[PDB]
Amino acid sequence: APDEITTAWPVNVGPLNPHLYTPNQMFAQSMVYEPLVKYQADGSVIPWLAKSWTHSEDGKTWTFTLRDDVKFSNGEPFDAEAAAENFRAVLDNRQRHAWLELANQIVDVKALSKTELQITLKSAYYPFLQELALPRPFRFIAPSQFKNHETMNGIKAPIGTGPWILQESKLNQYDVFVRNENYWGEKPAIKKITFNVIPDPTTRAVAFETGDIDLLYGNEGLLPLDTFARFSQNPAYHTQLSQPIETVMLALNTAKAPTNELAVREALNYAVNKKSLIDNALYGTQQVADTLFAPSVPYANLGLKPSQYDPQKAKALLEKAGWTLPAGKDIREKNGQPLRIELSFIGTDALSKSMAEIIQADMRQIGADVSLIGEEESSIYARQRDGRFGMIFHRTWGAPYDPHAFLSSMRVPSHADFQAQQGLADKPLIDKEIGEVLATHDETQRQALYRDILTRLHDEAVYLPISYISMMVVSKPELGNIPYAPIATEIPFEQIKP
Ligand SMILES: O=C(O)CN(CCN(CC(=O)O)CC(=O)O)CC(=O)O
Ligand SMILES: [Cl-]
Ligand SMILES: [Fe+3]
Repeated sequence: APDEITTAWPVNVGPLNPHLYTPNQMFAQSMVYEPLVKYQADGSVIPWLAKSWTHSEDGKTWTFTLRDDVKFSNGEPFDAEAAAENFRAVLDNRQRHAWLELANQIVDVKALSKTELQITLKSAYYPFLQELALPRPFRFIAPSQFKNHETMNGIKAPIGTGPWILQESKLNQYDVFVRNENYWGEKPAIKKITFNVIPDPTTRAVAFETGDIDLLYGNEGLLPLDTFARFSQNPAYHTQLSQPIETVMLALNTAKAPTNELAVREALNYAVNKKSLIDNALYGTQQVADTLFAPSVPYANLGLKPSQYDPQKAKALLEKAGWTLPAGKDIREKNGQPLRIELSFIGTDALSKSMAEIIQADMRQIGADVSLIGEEESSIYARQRDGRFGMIFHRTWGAPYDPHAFLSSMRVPSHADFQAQQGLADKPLIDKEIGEVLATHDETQRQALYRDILTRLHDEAVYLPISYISMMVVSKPELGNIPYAPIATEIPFEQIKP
């Protein structure tokens, strides 16, 4: 069937509540639900469900002119009232959206007519339109499908305006989507997509090799990277590797001994041979990262000085800080306390485990004892929220989150970045500057504030950047060139054109 594809995903798409998070998969929310404005690779948005808009001089009041031709997939109209009712449902769960400053900025949303939607903002939020374009939460379900006039307590049928409709979901087996035959926009060439739930990366590779699936699309965890490299040479297969999309790093706990010491954090940043880690654990498929954000990220081309692999410098930094080797021992001590750091990761994640083992060995060569704490996902997210880690694997979010929304989230105490940064004397100033950079009209001041925030975070060695990772594709050649979406978390299935 040449206009039907089978793919895989590690989990089900979820119930496709447009306004909630796990277990909803963003790529699947973005398939069914649409924004007012669509994010583009150059960082702009274009008109989408909103054909046009205007703002007050002070930048706090916006009016969107909506399309008049859009139906939800169930036949009900998309109008300003449906849109307004969606904003109300989202903002009734305001606490859950703390990470997204647009959710704390929206003062009012009301339909002025069937086609005029007015949004009022606490201040002049410069990322306003980029945050409306995100997969969640500012997308539109048919208000008939609200439960008890809310979404925060669940939805009925996942009815969107989007080019795909969820046909059916079977927990731990599959999800099936079909083309919306009544879409306001252009119909995708593909009519049906089946997602096989395949949690294990090796099992996903095997499913592709047996012909059970047609397409794999994901980040560096999509399949074993040695297998990907082999598939890239196999003339029966098609593979792709994007330009990098986001950073994988360690977050170092500035509020916990011994990562509370700047000198320890700087040493750890000289300890890791990232090129060898990538060649060894990532089969040479990813790029070395020297900074929290790649220099290509908006506002992040700052000429920050990288900490290159330099075990001699790492040892000298630890020696100068009073961390010295006892007579014939490999682990440094200070005040009789050994230099012992815990590295927390998802213990079933083979790639995390491999990287953690390379980081443990490199750090032992400079006299740091890294204990590996491999735990189930829930325990690792628990550690992240409450700062119960020495070092923890972490990652940035890609476009269009990086850097504004990733920085924004550093102020939220239930997030890894706040907890990692909590020991910094400058943390109150950093959080103040993050607030200011998001609200400032003054473009010169916005750049200076981003420079200050990212320079402090760099100089304080809060992170150990490892890699700028890429999206990867494995496909049956008959599917053709597989496009990438501007938004890192989306998959542009409607652009696939065998
Ligand atoms: O996942 C969440 O609950 C909220 N996100 C906010 C940032 N998310 C966007 C989202 O989930 O909507 C980026 C991401 O999940 O990639 C926190 C996180 O992933 O660390
Ligand atoms: Cl992998
Ligand atoms: Fe998230």
